[PDB]
Amino acid sequence: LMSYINRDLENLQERIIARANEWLAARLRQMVSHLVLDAEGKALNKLLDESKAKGYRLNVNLLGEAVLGDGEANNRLTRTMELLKNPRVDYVSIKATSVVAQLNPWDIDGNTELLKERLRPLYRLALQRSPHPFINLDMEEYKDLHVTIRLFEELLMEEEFLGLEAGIVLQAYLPDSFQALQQLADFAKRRAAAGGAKIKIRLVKGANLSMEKVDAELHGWYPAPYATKEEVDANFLRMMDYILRPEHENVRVGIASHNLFSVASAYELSVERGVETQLDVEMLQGMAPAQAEAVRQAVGTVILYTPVVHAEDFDVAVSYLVRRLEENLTEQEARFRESVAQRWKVAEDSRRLSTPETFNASDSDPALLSTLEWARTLEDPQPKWRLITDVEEVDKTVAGLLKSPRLDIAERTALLQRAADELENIRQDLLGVMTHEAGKTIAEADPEVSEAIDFARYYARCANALNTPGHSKFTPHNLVVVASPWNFPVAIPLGGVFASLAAGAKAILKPAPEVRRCAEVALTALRKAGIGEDLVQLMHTDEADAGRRLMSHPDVDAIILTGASETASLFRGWKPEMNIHAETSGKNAIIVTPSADPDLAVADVYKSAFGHAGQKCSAASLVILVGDVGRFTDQLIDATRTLRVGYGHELSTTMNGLISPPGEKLHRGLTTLETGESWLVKPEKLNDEGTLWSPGIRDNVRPGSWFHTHECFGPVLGIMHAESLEQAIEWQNSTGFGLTGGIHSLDEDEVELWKEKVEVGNAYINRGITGAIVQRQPFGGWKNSSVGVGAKAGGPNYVAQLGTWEDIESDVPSVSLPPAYRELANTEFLKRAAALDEIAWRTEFGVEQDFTGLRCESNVFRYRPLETLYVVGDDEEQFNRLKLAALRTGTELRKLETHEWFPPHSRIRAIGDAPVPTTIYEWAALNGSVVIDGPVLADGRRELLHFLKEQAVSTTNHRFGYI
Ligand SMILES: Cc1cc2nc3c(=O)[nH]c(=O)nc-3n(C[C@H](O)[C@H](O)[C@H](O)COP(=O)(O)OP(=O)(O)OC[C@H]3O[C@@H](n4cnc5c(N)ncnc54)[C@H](O)[C@@H]3O)c2cc1C
Repeated sequence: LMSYINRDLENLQERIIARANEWLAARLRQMVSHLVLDAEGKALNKLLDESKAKGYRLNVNLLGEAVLGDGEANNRLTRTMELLKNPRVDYVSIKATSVVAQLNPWDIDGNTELLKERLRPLYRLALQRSPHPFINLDMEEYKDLHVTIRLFEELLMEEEFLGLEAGIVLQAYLPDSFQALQQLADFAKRRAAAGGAKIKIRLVKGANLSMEKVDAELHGWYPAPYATKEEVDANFLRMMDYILRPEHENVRVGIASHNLFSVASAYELSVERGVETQLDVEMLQGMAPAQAEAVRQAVGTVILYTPVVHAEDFDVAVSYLVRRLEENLTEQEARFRESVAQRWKVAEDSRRLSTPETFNASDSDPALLSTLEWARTLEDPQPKWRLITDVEEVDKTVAGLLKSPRLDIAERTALLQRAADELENIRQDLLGVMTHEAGKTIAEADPEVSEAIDFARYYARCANALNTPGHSKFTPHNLVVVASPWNFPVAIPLGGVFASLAAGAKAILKPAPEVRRCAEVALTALRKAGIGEDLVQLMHTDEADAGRRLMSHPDVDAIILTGASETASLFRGWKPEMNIHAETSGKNAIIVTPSADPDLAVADVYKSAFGHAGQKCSAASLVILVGDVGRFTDQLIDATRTLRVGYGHELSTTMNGLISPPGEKLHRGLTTLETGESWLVKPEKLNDEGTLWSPGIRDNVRPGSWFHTHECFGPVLGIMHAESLEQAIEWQNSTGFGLTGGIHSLDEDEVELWKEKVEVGNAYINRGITGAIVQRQPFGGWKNSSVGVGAKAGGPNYVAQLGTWEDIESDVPSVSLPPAYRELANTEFLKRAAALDEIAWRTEFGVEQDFTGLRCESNVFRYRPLETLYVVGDDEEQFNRLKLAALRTGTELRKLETHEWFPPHSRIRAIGDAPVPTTIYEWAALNGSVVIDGPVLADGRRELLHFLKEQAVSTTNHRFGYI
């Protein structure tokens, strides 16, 4: 039972509506352009004099270049400090994210200390004048909420500042801002009791709804603001109601609204309750002058928002302002009546306290304080593990796994779903081991735990899709070996294990030696889930006889490998006929054309280059700029110098250390330049061991130079300067790799050309090229980035590789065929393959498929034609079956003999009854090609995969939220 509830608003309702009607009684870029003023020009001082004379005070707010680095952050602060030295200026307002760039959401304690350390000179400037001018802390995003309130309350209780009247914004569209108001109102009572001065809250409804909904939909969270504007109008009245009392004399209030009903309410409440000296009204300078003057005569104090800017930042600042001003009379009086009634009934908990039902597992939310609380208490688990060195133990363990009988699809599905539940329960144990043993930050390790959970649920669904009624039958492998790397030490090992189980096989997990405790901690979830030693076996083999015995073992049906392409050739050399599916790094670029948003491009380039210190198969190693990209390079430099280098287990780290000191390749990338190149930012070695390296940026990296064609797997980004988009696309395509790639451009024709011409498995448009989410962006590369037939992990065809398919007897439905195909189909078998190709093409291969259907991001799964297929053997009928497939995809068939050469990463189809000659297998193992040696299937749903390259195209759909 809450003593703040009352009926004053109900009683004043009609004098309020009369008041609003009374005040209302007495293209766009042109307007905002004439309202932004030079922070140093005379125009501003004239407007301060003229408005002071008319009885107004001005809220001076400094706009400018996006605050991506400490350089520009110092600019906003020092330049705001200069305005507070101007005696005509009464009121400045600034945001935490303008004072600290790249505000790390996981380090609230450190962010607070940094903000206080940086803002004290500014508040001192307000103490050196009497009367003291006013500093307001603005709020835009939900992540600003607790750090800013904490900044406000700690700073204003320091002895130095105890008597300074200062202010802070609450956004009423956040339900939990009602709780923030109550805590701030108590804080003001605690402060007054200590002899301190009042605080002031500026009440706003909220200007960031668009990006707040995007932030939610991307992560699988509820939006932080209310779902409807009625709730916002209601909470605006509730917060006003609560705070405009004599009980809270120490909290002055700025009502910031052009809604005359909202303002008339605060006016009438202040008069009825005798708290007129706590009510200022804050409005937009120049927007509604006739209204604001009516308001002034009633309320007294009216404070006009006045945007100012540094000269160069003018056109930049006008665009920021255009979005804010765009996105934000009897049916007006009725919507107000309703908000008066809902005032006390609207929610007050934070929408982020729980999560909507989504398919993808949702990440940890550092906007919740309960999240930041367990992030402080993470542990350093040290599970025991054993090294396998005896080949006879590999043999004993392998045969023991084969003896367990196959589980049926229901049992596998139940185990996988349980495995995903249990992984979630140890998310914090996984974070503990990943941030110590693997050296990852929380921001990098936490989505990886989500990926590991998603693999279990996704591949569970896929396993059911194997028995879908159709024209072929799947038979799983008995045993798959998963050889995993260290950079993603939970999701990649588990993803291969889950895929094997879903297919019907037993799995051996052999984890990379740097991250053996990661595998052990993850294994405890599988065990809790019911996945015992008869199903999955963890084998820490060496890389000598026992490891080789495991990878070459006659009873291992496939290896899933993530690592160096030299490792894939090594393994296959030991058994060239082996099934191997390998993801093997990439040399990935982001193209930035003059039509790009330079700031969004910089944020995506630097985050893609430097997450996990660049230790990603998908990392952005190259940025290729077309022509002149303006502020891009300066901002990229500022953002890169601002990354905090340190160990992953330190909350303040925003770029972690390396897994071990650089090898030859990476040390070269860090220390030495090639001809004509220069360091825009030169990497520095920051500790004796050589694991902590600051990031670097090479300029003038030329096509075919060493850094263009060698993945260093470290914190090094190279800039190439291209004369045209067409040339930049040539350069992006000639790295030897084809894993990830992105373009930044707001020009639709450039994007369409890029979507068609770029040769990468994972394409991204106007966003980062890392962070692939299961089913949203199925992950896998072309060219040297992949070994095998190559279905994408986290895509619908991956499980189906872990076995073999055969044609079955079935009745084909009636579907029409174009006559060119029927000319080729001169057999029972060939007619059956012609028809099934048509159906598969209609069902799957000819469709661009967005499985997740997000509003803010288009995520497309499509098939691209394989250009050339090599054919080994002689069999006219089967060769005609391949001509049918090639006529439909456009692929070129090339007949291939023994000892005839073929390029690296080729696909070679085996036809006929003869074995494939061994030399072809041996050569394929050296240059990473794949000999497809199963029977030729009539069912194109299976056979056509040999003629297609899977591809994910992910495109941002919104322009700062608008879609
Ligand atoms: C002087 C001044 C200072 C300001 N300072 C800030 C600041 O520091 N931080 C900040 O975030 N904004 C700030 N604002 C903007 C404020 O938050 C509003 O966006 C704006 O003033 C318009 O709202 P309203 O009360 O005029 O009119 P209205 O038409 O009454 O209110 C519009 C508001 O309703 C809300 N809304 C509309 N549709 C929906 C929906 N479908 N679901 C949920 N909510 C919805 C939005 O918050 C929207 O802004 C400031 C505004 C002024 C005038």
